[PDB]
Amino acid sequence: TLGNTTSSVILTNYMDTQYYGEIGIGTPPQTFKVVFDTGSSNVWVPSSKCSRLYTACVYHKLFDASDSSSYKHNGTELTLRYSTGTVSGFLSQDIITVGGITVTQMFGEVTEMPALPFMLAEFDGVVGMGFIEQAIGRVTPIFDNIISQGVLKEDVFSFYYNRDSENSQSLGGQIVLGGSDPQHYEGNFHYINLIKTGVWQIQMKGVSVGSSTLLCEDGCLALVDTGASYISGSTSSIEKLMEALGAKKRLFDYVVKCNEGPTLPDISFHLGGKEYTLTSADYVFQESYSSKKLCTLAIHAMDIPPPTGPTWALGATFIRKFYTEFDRRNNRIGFALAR
Ligand SMILES: CC(C)[C@]1(C)CC(=O)N(Cc2cccc(C(=O)NCc3ccccc3)c2)C(=N)N1
Ligand SMILES: *[C@@H]1O[C@H](CO)[C@@H](O)[C@H](O)[C@H]1NC(C)=O
Repeated sequence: TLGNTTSSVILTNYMDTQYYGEIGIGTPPQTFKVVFDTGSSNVWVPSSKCSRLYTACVYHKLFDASDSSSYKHNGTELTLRYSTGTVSGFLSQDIITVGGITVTQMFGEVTEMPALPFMLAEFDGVVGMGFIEQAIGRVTPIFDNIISQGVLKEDVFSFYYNRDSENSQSLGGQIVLGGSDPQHYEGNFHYINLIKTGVWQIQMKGVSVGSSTLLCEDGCLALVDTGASYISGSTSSIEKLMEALGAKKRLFDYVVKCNEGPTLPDISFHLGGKEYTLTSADYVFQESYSSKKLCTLAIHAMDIPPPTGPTWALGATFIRKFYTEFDRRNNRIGFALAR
């Protein structure tokens, strides 16, 4: 069922690596900073029942069911094993407010929150924008529940991720539920169908580094991940890519001498009928131009395990350049040049 509602949530851009917006849980609402994540399908926030020996719980907002009159107990154990770490807790139900839409939602109350990486998190929790097929504990995802209300103009949601400005007047980003915002893209959308329903993953035809270097020559996969900071490939693909850039591997990232940064070649991703090109300005964190300083790249290696992986992941690095529309009705992803 389709209505006429379009609901927009303003996002905060933290250092070009974390984009989060606000949701309200319970009666009266308890507010949380959440990542709207196409690479996961569960809603979770830290719990009041999280042992304060998990220091990430001391530094985050915690959900207290004892202060909510609309809370409905569940208690089923929940373990969410992600690429960056694991969170664990139990299932709870309450009313969630997201941009003006109110939905009764089953979510995870996290009681085990590792300091690595969650002490680096500016957000409190996660809003999974993925399909029910990838939902842990077969919990109905928030977007499915919003669709059931039949209030949205379209069975779509869109993401705009801005470049990190130090100006407060700068909008960090924006998620539109039910449509797209023409104020944040130009030209037209070019759609690529999903390999299969259940994953925000498409076929990638090839990856070009300048003129001479070529990767994904026989085709590969691309997961379009709003909850990933960087563009990611397999360890092997990233080794060849970084060799072509003249980048040096560190513990968790890849760097170049800052002065060399503006000289790096364009990287192009062949998706559907179009080539999606990122210049060095798009993937280099140009913090300086010093020959005496190292500059990080917004590209890393991430070996995603099956059935989803092996796959590339197009994270915030990609979405900043290309406004993205996630189309549930048609099982496709649309890209347009962001503005
Ligand atoms: C948000 C995140 C914790 C999680 C739930 C779990 C996870 O491993 N990924 C992939 C993944 C891979 C590599 C890095 C990161 C990262 O640094 N994300 C931070 C972030 C937060 C908000 C927006 C963009 C990026 C995430 C997700 N898609 N969702
Ligand atoms: C938790 O929710 C699921 C939803 O299908 C339900 O089947 C289960 O019985 C619930 N558990 C409890 C103890 O309420």
